Amino acid sequence: HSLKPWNTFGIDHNAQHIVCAEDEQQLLNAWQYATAEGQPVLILGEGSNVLFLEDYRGTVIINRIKGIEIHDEPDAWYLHVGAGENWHRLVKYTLQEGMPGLENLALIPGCVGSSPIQNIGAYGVELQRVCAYVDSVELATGKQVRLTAKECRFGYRDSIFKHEYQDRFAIVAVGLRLPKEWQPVLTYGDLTRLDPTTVTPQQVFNAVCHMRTTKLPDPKVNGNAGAFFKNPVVSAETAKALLSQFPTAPNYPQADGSVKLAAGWLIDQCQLKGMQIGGAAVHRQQALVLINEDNAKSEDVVQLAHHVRQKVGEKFNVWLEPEVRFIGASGEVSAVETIS
Ligand SMILES: Cc1cc2nc3c(=O)[nH]c(=O)nc-3n(C[C@H](O)[C@H](O)[C@H](O)COP(=O)(O)OP(=O)(O)OC[C@H]3O[C@@H](n4cnc5c(N)ncnc54)[C@H](O)[C@@H]3O)c2cc1C
Ligand SMILES: C=C(O[C@H]1[C@H](O)[C@@H](CO)O[C@H](OP(=O)(O)OP(=O)(O)OC[C@H]2O[C@@H](n3ccc(=O)[nH]c3=O)[C@H](O)[C@@H]2O)[C@@H]1NC(C)=O)C(=O)O
Repeated sequence: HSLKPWNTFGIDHNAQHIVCAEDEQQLLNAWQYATAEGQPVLILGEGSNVLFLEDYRGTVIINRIKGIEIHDEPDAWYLHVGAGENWHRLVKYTLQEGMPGLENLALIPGCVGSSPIQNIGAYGVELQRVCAYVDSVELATGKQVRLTAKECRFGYRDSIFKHEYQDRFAIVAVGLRLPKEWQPVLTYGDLTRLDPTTVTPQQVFNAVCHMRTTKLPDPKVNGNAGAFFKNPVVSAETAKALLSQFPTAPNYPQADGSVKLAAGWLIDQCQLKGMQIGGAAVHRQQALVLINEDNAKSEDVVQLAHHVRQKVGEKFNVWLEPEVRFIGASGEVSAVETIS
């Protein structure tokens, strides 16, 4: 009954049934069975990006469809990875096997199947860079479907799976394309200290993990769902006004003039690091992460997020949007709405 083991935040709520699908038929069957009994279905990888708000009235299917195949192309390696594959383990594997290209995405929690959903990205790379396609099963018809990376409509923490294809499809495999001619991505932060000519894939991996281990909490210590909020993109005008009043604010100008701000900085500037509500707190090494400090209840997390958002809104007139998927009793609910 308990969802606690299934979400990295460690939120304790119940689901009517929790089922581990080792293969597609199992997943599809679990889905058919649950929906036939009129209940909603939720597919999870490692539950590292979800916040259960209350007991879930349906079935939660843990996607454990594993296996990896490697197709050889002159120019690149094509990986067809089961949705249930652990992402970080895949990264180490590819590096181990001499197929670099995933190093900047090292240590990001979750299953490979969930990687396209919010276009996992860090240290200058997003999954859209290496994603060839995504294969899913249309739950209603058992119709397997493939979407090219372009058809996935990848965006900043966004993809078609958060829209048109949410619920209708269960991702069962992800196709990655890793160029045989490796080109390191050293544009982000401390990676700029590395030399393109000398650096090896493992060296990037270590640099990336070093920054990650110093800033981000390990869920096995304190449950968390990573960055709780998306870095907001504001109008050039809002960005101008804000930077004039807060010059040192980290910002990332978009091609169209809008500017992305670092939500973590904004939260931090509100002296929020360490703030806690109930068993939940703002992580002190990366203010963007809300953690399960001491048997946090979901309401503690919701209230804390509300507080953080309000404070940042009142100081900078920038309104943060959660990056974590809020799961209500019958399915996903609006996160912003929940924390408003
Ligand atoms: C410590 C920590 C650090 C993080 N760092 C980063 C980072 O640097 N960059 C980044 O981009 N993200 C980061 N995240 C977020 C997280 O790693 C991603 O959102 C990841 O893709 C979630 O994988 P998951 O398998 O745990 O998905 P889950 O949390 O299990 O599910 C996420 C959502 O996708 C759905 N879904 C999950 N699997 C499937 C499937 N097979 N078919 C259909 N829907 C599915 C779920 O129903 C839900 O809506 C971090 C999280 C944590 C805890
Ligand atoms: C952890 C996640 O993703 C992470 C990802 O690992 C890192 C690195 O690429 O970039 C995002 O954080 P981020 O924008 O805060 O990256 P950071 O480099 O840590 O910091 C950006 C700026 O904010 C500042 N910053 C950040 C947090 C803080 O508490 N204080 C602060 O001042 C930094 O010093 C920096 O100058 C992700 N988030 C989003 C929401 O886009 C996640 O999605 O769960």
